[PDB]
Amino acid sequence: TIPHLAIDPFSLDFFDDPYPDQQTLRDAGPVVYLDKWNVYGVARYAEVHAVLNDPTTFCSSRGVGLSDFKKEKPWRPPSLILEADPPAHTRPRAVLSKVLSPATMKTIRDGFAAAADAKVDELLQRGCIDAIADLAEAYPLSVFPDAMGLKQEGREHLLPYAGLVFNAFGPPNELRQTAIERSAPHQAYVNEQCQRPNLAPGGFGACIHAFTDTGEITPDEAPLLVRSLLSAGLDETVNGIGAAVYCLARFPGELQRLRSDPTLARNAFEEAVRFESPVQTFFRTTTREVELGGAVIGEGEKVLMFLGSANRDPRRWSDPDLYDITRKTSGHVGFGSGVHMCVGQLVARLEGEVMLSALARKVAAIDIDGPVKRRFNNTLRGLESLPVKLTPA
Ligand code: HEM
Ligand SMILES: CSc1ccc(C(=O)O)cc1
Ligand SMILES: [Cl-]
Repeated sequence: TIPHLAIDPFSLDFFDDPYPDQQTLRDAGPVVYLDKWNVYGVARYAEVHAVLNDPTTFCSSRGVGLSDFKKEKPWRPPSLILEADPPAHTRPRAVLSKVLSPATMKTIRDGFAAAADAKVDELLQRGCIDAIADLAEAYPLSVFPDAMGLKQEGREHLLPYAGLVFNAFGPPNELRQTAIERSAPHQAYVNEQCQRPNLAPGGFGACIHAFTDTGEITPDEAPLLVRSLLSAGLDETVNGIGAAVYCLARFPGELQRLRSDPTLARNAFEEAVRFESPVQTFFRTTTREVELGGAVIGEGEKVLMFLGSANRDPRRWSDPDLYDITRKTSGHVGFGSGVHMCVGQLVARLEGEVMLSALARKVAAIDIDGPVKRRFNNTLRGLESLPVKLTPA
């Protein structure tokens, strides 16, 4: 009853253009079996949403990559939040929710927005830029390590460690093995920065440690929780901002609408998260035999959720291949859904909003004027190079 497909969603050919294969995966059935890796897959919005919101059947504590922690050893100690189920997940989730809370956003908004305005004005002096290296990457690196409270020494390990984290969710292909091999220097840097003396008071990392006083986490738990904020948040946000810029260049009508009403900046970024879905795919592991979309899945089976395909399912979205900055985006699964739904979403939205606001107020045109290159990652979708010419307003 379940169709078997030979599509490899972790192949360079798939990364290069996944959308025709995503339709094949959606139209083959609500549940497919991927013979290449011996996993189940769901590519439609309805089943992806259902799996995310059924954590007792589709668990995370056996890993959210291909590897099953009950069968293989994790490449690093399991995350206390991402790779945990309720109730172990609850108190670490609560600490990060408070650390990255609405009230926290008030303390960082002025500095984050000033840095975005200054970056755009700097780039307009140059004219022709790489919107990845010089904008999508440069801006988060100028605000988030400071907000974390990291020291200056060693920040060159931050992007390599993030790329490693997301490649390691993948299958044991060249991308994953190349990343894990000789990764000890990146791991050693990150683990050291998670210790309380190395985090600036008032930063995100020091605030996590401050919660050990409360009984929500123990002091021996706090370093691993800090590690989550050195694992997630960087590459996805970079990829999201780069996709937004790409969309505003490829859809010039939408840049003109954003210029006319800069208060659309926050929804313009949300639509880019849907359109690009920086986190493309995530796994769950079944804890029991379960019926999903009329198909029966055994216990202990890996289930691949295609978040990017779910966000482009024409069963759920009108003109899903169109970038539309006034789209009602509520319900997209680019940040997940349910108990694990991105705890850092307010930080991500703040960075993207203030960058798109700066562009909206200062830029009249964005023209691609050089070869565009893709960045390849087992889990993340995003661009490597995006040469554009910025015309001032
Ligand atoms: C556009 C940017 C981002 C995207 C697309 C994204 C995507 C996601 C998704 C899909 C999940 C759900 C994982 C699951 O259900 O297994 C998640 C969770 C998470 N994200 Fe984000 N994220 C982004 C930004 C951030 C930022 C800025 C931070 C930190 C400041 C962050 C930290 C986390 C953490 C710690 C979790 C685990 C939450 C939990 O398990 O309860 N992410 N993210
Ligand atoms: C959903 S991407 C991601 C989220 C959390 C962590 C972590 O907790 O280290 C790593 C990756
Ligand atoms: Cl590590």
